Amino acid sequence: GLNSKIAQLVSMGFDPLEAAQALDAANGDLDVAASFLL
Repeated sequence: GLNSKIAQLVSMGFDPLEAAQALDAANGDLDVAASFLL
């Protein structure tokens, strides 16, 4: 599940590590992690 979410964030133009770190903080909640990165 997590890798697919990282990939979603990378598809938005974010970098893999910043994406992973946002998802970690967000406990896997992609919508929250995206909001962080915007």
